[PDB]
Amino acid sequence: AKNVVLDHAGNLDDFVAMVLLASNTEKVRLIGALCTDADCFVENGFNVTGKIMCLMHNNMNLPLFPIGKSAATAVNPFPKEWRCLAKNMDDMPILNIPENVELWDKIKAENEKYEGQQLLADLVMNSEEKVTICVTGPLSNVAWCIDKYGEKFTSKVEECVIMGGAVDVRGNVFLPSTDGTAEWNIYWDPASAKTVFGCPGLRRIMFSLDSTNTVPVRSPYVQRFGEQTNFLLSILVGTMWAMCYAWDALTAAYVVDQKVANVDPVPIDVVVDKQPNEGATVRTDAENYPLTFVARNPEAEFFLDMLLRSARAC
Amino acid sequence: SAKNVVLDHAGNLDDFVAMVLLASNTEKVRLIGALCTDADCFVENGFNVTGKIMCLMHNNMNLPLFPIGKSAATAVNPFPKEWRCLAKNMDDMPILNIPENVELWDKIKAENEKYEGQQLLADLVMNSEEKVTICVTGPLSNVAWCIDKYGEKFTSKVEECVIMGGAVDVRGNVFLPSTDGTAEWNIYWDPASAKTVFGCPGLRRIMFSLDSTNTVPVRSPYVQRFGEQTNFLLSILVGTMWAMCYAWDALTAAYVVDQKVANVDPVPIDVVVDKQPNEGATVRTDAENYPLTFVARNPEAEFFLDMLLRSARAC
Ligand SMILES: Nc1nccc2c1ncn2[C@@H]1O[C@H](CO)[C@@H](O)[C@H]1O
Ligand SMILES: Nc1nccc2c1ncn2[C@@H]1O[C@H](CO)[C@@H](O)[C@H]1O
Ligand SMILES: [Ca+2]
Ligand SMILES: [Ca+2]
Ligand code: NI
Repeated sequence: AKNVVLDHAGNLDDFVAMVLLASNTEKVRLIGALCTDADCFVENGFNVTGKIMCLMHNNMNLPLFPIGKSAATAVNPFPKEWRCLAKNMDDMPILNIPENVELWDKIKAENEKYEGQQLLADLVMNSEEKVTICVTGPLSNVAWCIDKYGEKFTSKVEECVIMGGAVDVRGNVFLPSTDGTAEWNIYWDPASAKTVFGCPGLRRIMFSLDSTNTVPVRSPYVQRFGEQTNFLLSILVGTMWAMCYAWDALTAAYVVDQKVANVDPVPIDVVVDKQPNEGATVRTDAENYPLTFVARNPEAEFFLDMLLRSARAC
Repeated sequence: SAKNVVLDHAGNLDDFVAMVLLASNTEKVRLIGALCTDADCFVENGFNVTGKIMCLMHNNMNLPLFPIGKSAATAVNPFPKEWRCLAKNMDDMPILNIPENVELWDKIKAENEKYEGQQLLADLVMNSEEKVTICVTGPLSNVAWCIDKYGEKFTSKVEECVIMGGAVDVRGNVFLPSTDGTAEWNIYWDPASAKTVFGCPGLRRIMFSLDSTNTVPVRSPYVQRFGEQTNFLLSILVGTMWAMCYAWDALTAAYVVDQKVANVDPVPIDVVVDKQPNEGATVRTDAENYPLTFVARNPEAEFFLDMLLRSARAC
């Protein structure tokens, strides 16, 4: 098992990624998670992270891990539209089974004392072995760590598996002020993304929309979790995916098993200018620019099977 | 003991909570049928969710199967929506996709597919031995269609219509550039049908308008209490649906289950049908001898909340 820290934005797929990571203890040792008040009010995201962790901890061999609320603030907020859906998960019956909430309530205080970014920095730097950061939300936190600790931080990162950007496909940020070339996580904080993608000595695996677009949330598959209602994770996963792509889940799946996707190096830069394409992750020919390993043609079935099986961990 | 009920719904989250309330209370309600209207949510999804909930309950609490029909009703005022926080989603909810339940649904889906919902409402009501209570949680298009088509032959077989809709003394919830916000969505979706129903003499109507439904909001701590009943499919179902959310329709269904949910006051209700800012508003009319509608007032919130929590333990 390799150390993994989940740096997420608290949206539905962030939690599916969390489930994926957490449930695969053979491959992943989830030593921490941080939630950014991005796709949600860090509040609900933080709580759901904890409720999921506790549900898992009380039902399978998943060690408790610190959970930090990131202090990162958006450059460009996620649409209020979806965004705060963690609020809705916070209230799902599956995440409010008494023994689990009882645990969360007991360990909540210890977690409330963490500042997400510093926790990310500490978890990575103080780990004996290198840490794989699964970033399913904006890059504000990994960027903060780099800005603050440079190499002391990046050298301790096995690799940063990032869900974000759109390299050779359209983005998904369609607003009156944008040209749709940017992807949401990058668009949330382009500057931090620039820092991360341009950081040499930081191995980055990038699950841009190029790969995530090829593995959409399909009804028949989601209904298969109904075949596993005896498993809490299936009720959990099935329920989340049954709400308004497996972006983050795909990203986390890779962390569990890189067979999820081949990756090809691409020098990725980010447009941080308040321009229509703000947040666009673009190929750059600038010499010696750091390479990012963009996932390509993910193994949809492999991933879909992985998720279904992982959803049986408990 | 148990009275015949037909649920005429719109397939949103509370329509289903309403269905669970009706279906789960077999001592008081014999659910003999349901129809889904393509209002709030895509009727096919509402149809499937209704079937899946029905079969889940058939298999787990012996809920007798009943016909489910999709209404052909088309909106007068389309929900600018798409933001239907249910039906589609719900159809993929794992608790509703348990094989034995889905298998049963698949076995009876074809037959239900053949029903045109409005005609079904008419037949269920008219061919029933005892009177039928129609719990309408969606627009009134189907009750109106039956009234217009069969008149007295239909209404005389209705025990009463317990309707979720309208706003009498409070603001509505239809806030569009062209509206004044005094209309409530179920009525606004089809004002003429609503007018038809509210002005129909010899049709008893109980009306849960926003006046009463606003007093029972869906609160997180309450929704979270379903997490304490996860050994019950209905609590996973209800909790899950309310986790995505007022208890408009649930309240209305609750009243069908036990009228102590709310006292009702007779009000002559007309519906603004003209294309005015308040189109769809349910207003008191001074028309002489105009039919009375019994508007729910100050519902028993705790009674309702307890009822729903209890009902969600039916299985
Ligand atoms: N409906 C939606 N469209 C686009 C992005 C969305 C979304 N719901 C959540 N996101 C968030 O941003 C990232 C992908 O663009 C994912 O990490 C994701 O979780
Ligand atoms: N977000 C929302 N706003 C207004 C009405 C809504 C709604 N979601 C569902 N409705 C529906 O319409 C009626 C209350 O206006 C109820 O039947 C209800 O289920
Ligand atoms: Ca995310
Ligand atoms: Ca309704
Ligand atoms: Ni069909």
